[PDB]
Amino acid sequence: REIITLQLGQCGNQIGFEFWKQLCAEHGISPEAIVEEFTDRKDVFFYQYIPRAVLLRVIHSILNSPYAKLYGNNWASGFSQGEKIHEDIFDIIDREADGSDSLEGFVLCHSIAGGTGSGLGSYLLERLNDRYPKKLVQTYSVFPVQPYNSLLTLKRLTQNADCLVVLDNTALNRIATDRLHIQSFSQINQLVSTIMSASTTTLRYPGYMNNDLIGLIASLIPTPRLHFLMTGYTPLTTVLDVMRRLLQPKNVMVSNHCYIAILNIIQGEVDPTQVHKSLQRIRERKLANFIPWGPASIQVALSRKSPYLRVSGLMMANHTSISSLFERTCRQYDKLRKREDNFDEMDTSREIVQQLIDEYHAATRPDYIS
Amino acid sequence: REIITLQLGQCGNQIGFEFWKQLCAEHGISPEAIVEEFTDRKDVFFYQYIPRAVLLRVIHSILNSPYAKLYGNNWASGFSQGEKIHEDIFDIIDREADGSDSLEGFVLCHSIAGTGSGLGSYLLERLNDRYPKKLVQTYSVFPVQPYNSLLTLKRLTQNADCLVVLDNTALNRIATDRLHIQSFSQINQLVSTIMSASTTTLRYPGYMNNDLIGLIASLIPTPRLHFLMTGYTPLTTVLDVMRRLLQPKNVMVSNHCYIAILNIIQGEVDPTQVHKSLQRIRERKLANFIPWGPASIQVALSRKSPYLRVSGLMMANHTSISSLFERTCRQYDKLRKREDNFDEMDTSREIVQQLIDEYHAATRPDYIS
Ligand SMILES: Nc1nc2c(ncn2[C@@H]2O[C@H](COP(=O)(O)OP(=O)(O)O)[C@@H](O)[C@H]2O)c(=O)[nH]1
Ligand SMILES: Nc1nc2c(ncn2[C@@H]2O[C@H](COP(=O)(O)OP(=O)(O)O)[C@@H](O)[C@H]2O)c(=O)[nH]1
Repeated sequence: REIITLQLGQCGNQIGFEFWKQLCAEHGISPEAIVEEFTDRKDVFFYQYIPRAVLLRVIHSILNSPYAKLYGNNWASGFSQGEKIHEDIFDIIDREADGSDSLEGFVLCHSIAGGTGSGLGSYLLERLNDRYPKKLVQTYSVFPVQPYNSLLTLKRLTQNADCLVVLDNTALNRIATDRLHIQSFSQINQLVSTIMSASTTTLRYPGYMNNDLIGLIASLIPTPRLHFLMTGYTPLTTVLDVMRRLLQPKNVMVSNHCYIAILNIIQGEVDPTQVHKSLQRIRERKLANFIPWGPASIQVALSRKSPYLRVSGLMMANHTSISSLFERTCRQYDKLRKREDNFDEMDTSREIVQQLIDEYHAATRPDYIS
Repeated sequence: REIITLQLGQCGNQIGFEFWKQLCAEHGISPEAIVEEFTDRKDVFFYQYIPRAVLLRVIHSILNSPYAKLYGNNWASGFSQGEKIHEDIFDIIDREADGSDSLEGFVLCHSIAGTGSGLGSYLLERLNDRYPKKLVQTYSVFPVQPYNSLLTLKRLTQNADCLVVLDNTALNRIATDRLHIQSFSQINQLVSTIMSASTTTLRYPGYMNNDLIGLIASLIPTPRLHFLMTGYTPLTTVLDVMRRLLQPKNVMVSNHCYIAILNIIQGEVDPTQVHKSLQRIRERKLANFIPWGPASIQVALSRKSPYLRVSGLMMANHTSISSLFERTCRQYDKLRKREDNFDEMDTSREIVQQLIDEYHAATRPDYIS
């Protein structure tokens, strides 16, 4: 099962580039797309090496980079341009689709901060559900007239994208000043590319459990509505050190409340005899709170680092606190609704997200059923 | 068994002149008709070396080309003048026939869109009179134009024992999509790639398909459904090539099902994963065939010329070729309501309707009777 990526706007093409650098570094792949001398299945992302990239100004500098051999501002205008090149761009997708053995998903790297890609992102997801109804789509959207373009794409992402990994630049810059002391764009993305790289540690390296993209998502997302995730990455030393440093709100990449499911990926060679002990100490101290209705647990799996390149770890969670972020956005909309052909699509968009904000607040009650 | 080819009209000359150039280089033959020193069977098309061609103001363009030592617009004008030189051009074909050991076919290259239309209609009629046992394959090219086009189809549906369609419209797309031309001097380069790779099994002898009648009788089941379309992917295993040939993006054509498929693999691919891919194509069901008769897919390998990497060509007998006719049939009636007997056009009109009905009847589970 092969995976293919799409990068839109200025943001998606930037972080996706460094995502291609860091991933190409994990394997023994020279910048010139040639294997050097110097186990790891490199066929899911690379096709004989050629990466399955689809890039939609900065592209000129991208080819000017040493990795050349590796291949308006409104929302409606971003949606219009996507319609003007409907068939022209789509041929690239189809020829890459069936030319591949068995497509599994569609990784989408894009921003919703008022860019032409933000609309461009809204269009592709509509058609991706039109043509291929049996193909999962994952999107690593990133959060910041900015209220407008933000709340609109949320209307499409809640019914087309079967998964989503949110990344807000606000909580990122807090990490930038504190533990890197920058006071730039190419500076914060250094850590962002790290999150995505380790996010697919269980895919590029074979393991027992979770050997496919449906193996990770099916456990966390309980319903096609509550389909929002957050990430964590602690190394910036035993197992009880990792999981305890992950649950802190100082590390989460997000600006009652409880968890639904957690996933912790350990990449080190740590002694696996103590992984159950760390699970006991986290329970007894009661450092995290779960749902009361159904039995919700925390899962951990192991894998191995790139031998070419120390204990790392990733935390993936579905927290109902993500509802607060939306409330920050939609509140700005009502304020911009009273201050400034039909303006009816903006109505149903505001309408459908307010159903989602109702769906989260209802999950925290012991009687969420019915 | 030798195959004497014919070239009519500006189209037939240009494709044939560039067909020979593709063949002369694929063998160790200098344009001076002299073998270069630098196994491949070359007697079918060449006579010990001279090509067996009978051409018919572009001729001067060939006589000035470095290959000089190798040899109106009405359909009625083509059929009329062809009758005035009945004895002239048949003197050449006859003297070229008996000089050959045992004649096998007449590969005729002409475009149905000026004089090549009316003259070719005359030849395909006259050949069946004198030569009743000679196959007549034609590499016809699809584009008053609706008139001259369909009139040739009257003859091409009862005389030509085979026909390979190559429409300029679908070619122009591939010229624009993957070549970005915007020219005749470029699209013919693709045509010459299709014509040369079509007879790769005759010039390179293998297990089977050592004669033209071996490639014909396999695909064409009945004397009427004798229209074939082509597919050429290289513009890597056998599964990579087989999957690309069945995509509608590669076919040179602008319910529906196949009748017979022949795959030509000109690579050095080991002959062990040939059955595995065919096994896989059946599983994923990338193509469907006729329900009435047993239809199977055939694959053939060959060897690339060392004097000149995996390629692939597919000979297809698809029912969707009936669509190209309807476009001609449609525009005819429009010109029939817009303006010594004018009966030949109506008689030709009837027989084309019999053909299209036969195609749409071929996709029925009761095509028999
Ligand atoms: N997280 C992150 N966001 C970025 C980066 N570069 C640009 N952005 C976001 O992209 C937005 C600008 O979009 P822009 O490039 O003008 O859209 P385009 O011109 O249509 O591609 C800003 O609001 C930024 O928040 C980056 O390196 N990291
Ligand atoms: N594919 C292809 N078709 C051609 C080329 N040259 C001419 N044709 C076709 O031939 C037709 C014109 O035929 P024409 O030369 O007038 O015939 P003539 O009256 O006997 O000279 C046009 O409709 C074209 O479609 C060529 O180089 N390639």
